[PDB]
Amino acid sequence: EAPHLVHVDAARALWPLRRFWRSTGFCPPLPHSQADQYVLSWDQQLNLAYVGAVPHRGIKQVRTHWLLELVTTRGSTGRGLSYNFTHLDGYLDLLRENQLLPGFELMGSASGHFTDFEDKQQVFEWKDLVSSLARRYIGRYGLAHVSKWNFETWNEPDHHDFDNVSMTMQGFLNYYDACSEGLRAASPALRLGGPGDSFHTPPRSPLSWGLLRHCHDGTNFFTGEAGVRLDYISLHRKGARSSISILEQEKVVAQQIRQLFPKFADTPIYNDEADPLVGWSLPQPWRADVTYAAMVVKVIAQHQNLLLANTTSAFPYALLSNDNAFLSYHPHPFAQRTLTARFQVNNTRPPHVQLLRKPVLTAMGLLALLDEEQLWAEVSQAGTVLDSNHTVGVLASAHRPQGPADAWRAAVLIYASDDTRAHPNRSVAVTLRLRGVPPGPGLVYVTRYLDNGLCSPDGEWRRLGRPVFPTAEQFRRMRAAEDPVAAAPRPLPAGGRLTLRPALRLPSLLLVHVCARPEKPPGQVTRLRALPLTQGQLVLVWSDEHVGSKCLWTYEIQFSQDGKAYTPVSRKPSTFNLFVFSPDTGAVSGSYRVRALDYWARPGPFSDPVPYLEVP
Ligand SMILES: *[C@@H]1O[C@H](CO)[C@@H](O[C@@H]2O[C@H](CO)[C@@H](O[C@@H]3O[C@H](CO[C@H]4O[C@H](CO[C@H]5O[C@H](CO)[C@@H](O)[C@H](O)[C@@H]5O[C@H]5O[C@H](CO)[C@@H](O)[C@H](O)[C@@H]5O)[C@@H](O)[C@H](O[C@H]5O[C@H](CO)[C@@H](O)[C@H](O)[C@@H]5O[C@H]5O[C@H](CO)[C@@H](O)[C@H](O)[C@@H]5O)[C@@H]4O)[C@@H](O)[C@H](O[C@H]4O[C@H](CO)[C@@H](O)[C@H](O)[C@@H]4O[C@H]4O[C@H](CO)[C@@H](O)[C@H](O)[C@@H]4O)[C@@H]3O)[C@H](O)[C@H]2NC(C)=O)[C@H](O)[C@H]1NC(C)=O
Ligand SMILES: *[C@@H]1O[C@H](CO)[C@@H](O[C@@H]2O[C@H](CO)[C@@H](O)[C@H](O)[C@H]2NC(C)=O)[C@H](O)[C@H]1NC(C)=O
Ligand SMILES: *[C@@H]1O[C@H](CO)[C@@H](O)[C@H](O)[C@H]1NC(C)=O
Ligand SMILES: [Cl-]
Repeated sequence: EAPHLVHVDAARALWPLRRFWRSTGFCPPLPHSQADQYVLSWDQQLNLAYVGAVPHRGIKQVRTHWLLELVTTRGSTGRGLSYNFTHLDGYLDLLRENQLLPGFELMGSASGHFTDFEDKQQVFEWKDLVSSLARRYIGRYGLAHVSKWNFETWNEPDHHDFDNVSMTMQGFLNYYDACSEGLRAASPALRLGGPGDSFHTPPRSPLSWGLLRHCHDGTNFFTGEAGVRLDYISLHRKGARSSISILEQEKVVAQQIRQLFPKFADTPIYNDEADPLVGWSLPQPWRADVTYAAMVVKVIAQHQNLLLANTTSAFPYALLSNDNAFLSYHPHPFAQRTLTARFQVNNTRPPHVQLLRKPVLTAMGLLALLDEEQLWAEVSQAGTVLDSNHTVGVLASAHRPQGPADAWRAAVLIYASDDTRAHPNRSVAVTLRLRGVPPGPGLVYVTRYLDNGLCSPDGEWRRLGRPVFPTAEQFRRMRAAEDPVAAAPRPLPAGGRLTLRPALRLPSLLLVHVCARPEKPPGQVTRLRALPLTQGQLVLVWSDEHVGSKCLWTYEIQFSQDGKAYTPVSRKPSTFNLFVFSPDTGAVSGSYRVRALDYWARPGPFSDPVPYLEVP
């Protein structure tokens, strides 16, 4: 078989490249009124630390169901009604602590107070609850912050998961007007969209189409004004194992909306559950490893190249979210649709929890390296040009430099993916010809590579015999496979051109990073935290907000016990903003500090030191 040729032209920055995929989401389990226990548990604290640690704000939003089950009430409609926001504060603070935003679905019953969206008193109360919420979080976080949040309707109104709430077609419309007026009363600057459903062919999905008809033509329950604002339209379409099918289904719904509701011609569209396959909890081997990670990249490449890049349609697609922040269950720690693999290690005194970063999470780190301009690229095989609707594709970006702490970069991400199918004995020959690299000081390139043989913690877990309660040693062995294989910085050839011939597996991901040397070294690591795991172990997590350049080789972690000299912690190169520290001696009490190391072996300054004393 002829090699796949991938040509990238760094002299042709074509149009902006938006990072429209920086979202995840989850649903707490039953009973929903106990969402607080799932959402504020140590598991979730760890889980969100991992979501937030993807570098360069690679994941921004966490679309969370049943947020309003986190609010309780005192009194009643008649004698005076009060809200207790404590558990909601807890969860929202937890997101903020990890630099994440909620996908704020206005979903739940405030501990069973709201039962009927056609009851006029209830609709008026809802409006005030929504204003109270917004005003509260505007005061707690600032208007600039909260006005970044995608407030959204109840999830999947056409799927009837309303617990004991009666939400008719009319009810849903009243509920919507209360949301819209509730938020508007707090501030006209806040964003609301919906309905978050399939938009199946009419007469199906009637609440969804209903909502659009209501906002476009109906009358506001409170003001009586014609038309109600709708800032974005969110749909769900999953691929039933096909990547390109997600896009095909989207184009069909977008077309129907464009024709039926002209006022909505420019209204941004979200697919905020854009998963390969419906049913997060169904174990699938491909969800465990690079198969799913490469498919996630493939789906994003298809959106960028076949939808956003230009088109006849040029339809206003703004967000894609893989709904994958759920926590996994025994006996399927790795094979559920989750960013992390959860191990409830019950045999320690006391029981504890460990998470492993799955390849899909790691791949979000690769997408995070993409910069703000798209470069011209073209994939071909035997002289035939292949668009991203094929097993091999590419996404290539460039960065226009600003300060002395910055310089030109190109990021080239290549995927080899047959959707949900792995091909363990296939090898795909690729010839990458990058040309038109502008001249610049100290031009180097670094490669990062993911496949199932080298970077699958699931694979390592199976090689160890799938231990249900892995040992500390066995966890170390599993984690050694979390990061891509990194190759040390190499100078670019003379002349402006780079050509590589990597052999890709199916699936695999390859990121080729080309950087010119910024004048100044990296910035400081901030917000370092040390969180207990169990006797002998902790997780370090930090922020890269002030680090500056994306041309990072690793973070150097240093440890000092007894005021004694700081000593580097030996480990794989990694740009992930979190590390599980589990030394063989078990010695973890002391101080820690972390700094960025760039592609030219320059350090940024150390974080403030962080004391840690193990409670015995
Ligand atoms: C170390 O210690 C750990 C504790 O610290 C131990 O941890 C425990 O491990 C167990 C695994 O061994 C876990 O048990 C398993 O739990 C899961 C999840 O349970 C929860 O979620 C369920 C699903 O909720 C979704 O769906 C509903 C709608 O149906 C929604 O309302 C939810 O919002 C949610 O929706 C999202 O997700 C779905 C996908 O599921 C999406 O489709 C949606 O769109 C959303 O995104 C939920 O149903 C469960 O609710 C039950 O339990 C509640 C109390 O916890 C209770 O209040 C509820 O009424 C309900 O109770 C009934 O059922 C349970 C049994 O589940 C009974 O005990 C109880 O008496 C009631 O009858 C819950 O909220 C769960 O799915 C698993 O169940 C499957 O497998 C077992 C067999 O193992 C069967 O019992 C089940 O019927 C079910 O069947 C599977 O297989 C069937 C055929 O085989 C087939 O029908 C399916 O294929 C199906 O998969 C397990 O029960 C336990 O959760 C976990 N504990 C904790 C705290 O984490 C750990 O085990 C230990 N380690 C070791 C090694 O010992
Ligand atoms: C992506 O490629 C697939 C695979 O070739 C295309 O699927 C075919 O589309 C044609 C219409 O031009 C149908 O006649 C075939 O039935 C489809 N494939 C089957 C059955 O495997 C698909 O059209 C392409 N999609 C996009 C958006 O380019
Ligand atoms: C709000 O609820 C929490 C959690 O149950 C509780 O600890 C707190 O005291 C409550 N506040 C009031 C005023 O009741
Ligand atoms: Cl999936």
